[PDB]
Amino acid sequence: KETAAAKFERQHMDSSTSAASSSNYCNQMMKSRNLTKDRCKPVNTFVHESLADVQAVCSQKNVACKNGQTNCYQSYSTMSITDCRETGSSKYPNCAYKTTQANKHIIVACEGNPYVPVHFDASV
Amino acid sequence: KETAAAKFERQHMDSSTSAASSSNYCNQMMKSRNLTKDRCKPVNTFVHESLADVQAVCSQKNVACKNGQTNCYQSYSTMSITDCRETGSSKYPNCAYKTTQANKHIIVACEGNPYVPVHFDASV
Repeated sequence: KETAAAKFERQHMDSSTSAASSSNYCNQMMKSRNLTKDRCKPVNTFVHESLADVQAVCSQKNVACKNGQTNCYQSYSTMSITDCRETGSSKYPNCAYKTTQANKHIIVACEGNPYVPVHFDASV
Repeated sequence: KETAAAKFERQHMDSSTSAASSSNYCNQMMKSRNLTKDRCKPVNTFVHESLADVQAVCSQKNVACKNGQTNCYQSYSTMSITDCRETGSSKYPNCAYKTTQANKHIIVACEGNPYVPVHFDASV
C-alpha cells in the first residue's frame, strides 16, 4: 500500500538530472511513473533536485495550503522543475504532454515521521 | 577500461527483442556477452527495455539492496526480462542455461555521477 510520502516521490521527484532535456521528457516520465496507466493525469510537476533538498523544504517557509491546512512549506530557494501538461488533443490511451522547464519555488505539504513532503501544492 | 556502467549494459541489457521466445536464448547470450569465459555465471538477467527506461529506474522507488546497501531502486512498472539459470548438467566450458521470460519489476543498484545502473539486484 503506497505511502503518501512514496506517492510524492513517484509523482514528483526526478533527481536523475537537473533539466528535462527533450521535448519528449514528459511523455516518457509520465509513463515511467504510472501516470498514464488508467487515464492521462492532466497536470504534473517533476522536481530536479536532490531528495534531501526537497525534504528540507519541510523546515522552510510555513504557509497555508490550498485546502486550508497549515502544514505547507514554500522553498526559500528556487528549484529546477518541469511542468508536464497534457495537450488539448491528448486522448487516452495515447497520452501526450507538453514539457516546460522552469526555475521556481515549490510549495509542499509535509507530514509524518520522518517529516517529509506528501503533496505538491504549487510552484511559485 | 570497461566502466561499471558499460559492464551492466553488457551483462544485463538487451534492448533488441521484446522477450526471449526461444529456449536457446540464454545459451547464446551468456556466451555472446562474455559471461561464460572464466566459469559459468550461475544466474543472470537480461532486460528487454530501452536503455533510457532502465537508466530512469535510478530515480524510481528506493529499496534496500540484498547486501544491505541502500542504493537500490525498483521500477514502478513491470519490464520484459529474461532470467538465465545454469542447468544441473551444465559443465564449463559448455555452459548450459534454462531461459525464462517474465514481466517483473526490476531492482537495480545505482552508483556514480551520472547516477546509473551498475548492478542487477533482483526482480519482483
